Amino acid sequence: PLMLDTAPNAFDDQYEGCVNKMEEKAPLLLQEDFNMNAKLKVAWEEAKKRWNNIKPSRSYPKGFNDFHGTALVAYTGSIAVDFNRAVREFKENPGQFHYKAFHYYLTRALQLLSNGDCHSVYRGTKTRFHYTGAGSVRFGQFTSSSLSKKVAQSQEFFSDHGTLFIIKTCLGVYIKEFSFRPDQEEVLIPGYEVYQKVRTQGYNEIFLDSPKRKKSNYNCLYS
Repeated sequence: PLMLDTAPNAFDDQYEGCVNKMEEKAPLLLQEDFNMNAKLKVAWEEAKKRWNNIKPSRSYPKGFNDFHGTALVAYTGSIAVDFNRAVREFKENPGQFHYKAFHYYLTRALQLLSNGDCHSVYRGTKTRFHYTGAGSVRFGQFTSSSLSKKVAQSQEFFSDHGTLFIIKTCLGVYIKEFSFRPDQEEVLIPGYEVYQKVRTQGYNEIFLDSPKRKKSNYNCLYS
């Protein structure tokens, strides 16, 4: 069982005050990430293919480009596990974080897709998580979730020995239209959303509520 906390070791950059600086250096940084992360390079190429197939559909927020659309699609693919791990364990070994630009583009994609709506979502895990019974909770890493409780409890994500998270998110963005799998009814949640009302229910359910944006530990680190 893993303990929920405020994720002090997570890379949680919100890029406050350095967006323009990042948008100009990120292309070079992405190329570098690829040179240190072959899996990411392949993952990006696959997501670019998917993004190109779906983008003709609708229009997007001002400033939203191919790097943003591609980053979102990529997160809905297999690179998510390693990326989430890398972010979660950042402070423990920053020398091995080969997602400098990827993290920026995904964060920027979510921010550009921001309005003020909140969503009722669910996330199932195979690993059992325990809430200490008091205090706020934060994941640090981006996390996925689904509008569908059925998706969250599907064999892909959930086990009775694991945990089902019932979440009210207000910073999450609905990304069904930026995914390899629309059917997953995915809502992407930034790692800087903090849940101030947390409750253990039964033996494998945890409720995360009263979400709020909270200033991050890292800011414009690679700017």
